[PDB]
Amino acid sequence: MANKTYKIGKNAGYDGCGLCLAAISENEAIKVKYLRDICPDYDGDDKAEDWLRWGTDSRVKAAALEMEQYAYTSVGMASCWEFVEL
Repeated sequence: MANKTYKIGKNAGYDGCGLCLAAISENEAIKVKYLRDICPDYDGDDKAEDWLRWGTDSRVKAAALEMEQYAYTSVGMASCWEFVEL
């Protein structure tokens, strides 16, 4: 597939499936944060194009920056303790 998934960390804050950011470290997501938890104004269906919408929100930019403290932050979605870069 044309996208890059990693095992999410057991303490990263995995919640399930949806648009999220994550700090990628040794090809493990040591941290995760879902768009629906940063942006309570979001109304949609976890679309790959919604990152063109909320990927410039003041709280999204703060959440991605807060992941850069550890490792290489990435934009994408999660599923079943895996996080894929979009």
